[PDB]
Amino acid sequence: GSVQIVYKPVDLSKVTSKCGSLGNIHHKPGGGQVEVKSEKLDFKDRVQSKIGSLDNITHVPGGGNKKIETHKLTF
Amino acid sequence: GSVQIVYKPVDLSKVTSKCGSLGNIHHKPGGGQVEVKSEKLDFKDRVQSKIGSLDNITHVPGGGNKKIETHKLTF
Amino acid sequence: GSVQIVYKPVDLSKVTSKCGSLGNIHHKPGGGQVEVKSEKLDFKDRVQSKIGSLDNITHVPGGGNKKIETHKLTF
Amino acid sequence: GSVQIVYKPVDLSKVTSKCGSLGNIHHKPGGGQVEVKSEKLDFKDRVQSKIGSLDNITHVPGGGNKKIETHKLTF
Amino acid sequence: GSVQIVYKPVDLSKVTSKCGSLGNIHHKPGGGQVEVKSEKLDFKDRVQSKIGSLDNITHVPGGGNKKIETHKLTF
Amino acid sequence: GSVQIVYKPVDLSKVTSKCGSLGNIHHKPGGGQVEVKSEKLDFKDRVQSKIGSLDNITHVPGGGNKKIETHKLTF
Repeated sequence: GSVQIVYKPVDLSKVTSKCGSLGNIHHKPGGGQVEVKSEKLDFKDRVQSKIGSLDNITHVPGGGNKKIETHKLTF
Repeated sequence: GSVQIVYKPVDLSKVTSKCGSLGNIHHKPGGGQVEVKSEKLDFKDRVQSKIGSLDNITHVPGGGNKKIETHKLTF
Repeated sequence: GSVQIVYKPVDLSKVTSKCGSLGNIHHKPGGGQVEVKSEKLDFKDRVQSKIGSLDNITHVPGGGNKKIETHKLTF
Repeated sequence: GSVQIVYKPVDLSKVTSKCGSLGNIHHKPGGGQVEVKSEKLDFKDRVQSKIGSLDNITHVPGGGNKKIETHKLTF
Repeated sequence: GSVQIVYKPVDLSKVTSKCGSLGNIHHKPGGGQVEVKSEKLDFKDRVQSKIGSLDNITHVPGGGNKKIETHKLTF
Repeated sequence: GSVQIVYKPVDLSKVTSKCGSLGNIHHKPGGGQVEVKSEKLDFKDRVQSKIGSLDNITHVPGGGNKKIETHKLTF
């Protein structure tokens, strides 16, 4: 007689990452008065300083997608 | 006789990551007054300093997706 | 006799990354008054200073997409 | 009258860390026979593998020293 | 009359770190026969492999020394 | 009257780091026979591989020294 094989796998899937700041509404963001007075100060090592900022920061080392498939037909 | 194999797996899946700040409403965010007076301070060491900031921060080392499939037909 | 093999795998899948700041609304962002007075200060190591900023920042070392497929037929 | 202050603190201290592998004797370390046969293994995930090694490993995130002194004479 | 001050503090101290592999003796380190037969194996993620090594490894993120002093005379 | 101040602080201290591989003896290090037979292997991501090594390795992100002093005489 005979052998018939019909290998028709289908992928319609979605793999999605949405990482960070998305679709947010910032409406009339204002600010208070900020005042800094400094004297005789001394520093021996690294300084980071942030004064009176209005900001939005987003950092994304992640959010990566990996997709693997194998399709083997062996007679 | 005969052999007939029909092989039709269908993938309709969604794999989704939504990581960070999504769809928030920030309405009229303001600030009260911030005042800082400093003298004779001495620092022997690292300094990070934040004064009177209004901010949003999002950090995402995660939120990754991994999808794996195998489709083996051996006769 | 006979053998008939039909091999017709279909991939219509989507692999997508959306990393950073997307589709946000910033409406009438303002600022309060910021004033900084400094004297007799001293430097022994790196200083980063940020004063009175209005900004958005996005940094994305991630968000990469990797897709692998194998399609083996062996009689 | 008169005031005489003599201020002579003497520090002879030792602060010592000895961290890891120190002063060991390894004499004629050999090995028995190691043989590994593998087939059809499949890995979906990270692999670390170690076969038939003879080794010494030392890892030291610690072993640090901190010494602080203050010598105040206020009249 | 008079005031006499003689501020003569002395530091002869030792602050020492000895981190890692120190003063060890390895005498005639040999090895056994190592044999690896691998076939049809498959890997989908990062692989680290070490076969038949004779080695000594030392890793030291630590072993640091920090020394601080202050010497204040105030009349 | 009179005031006499003598201010003669002495530091002869030692701050020392000895980090890594120091003063070890390796006498007649040899090796056994190492044999690897590999066939039909498949890898989809980064591979680090070390086979049959005789070596010594040292890595030192640490071992730093930090020394601070302050010497204040205020009348």
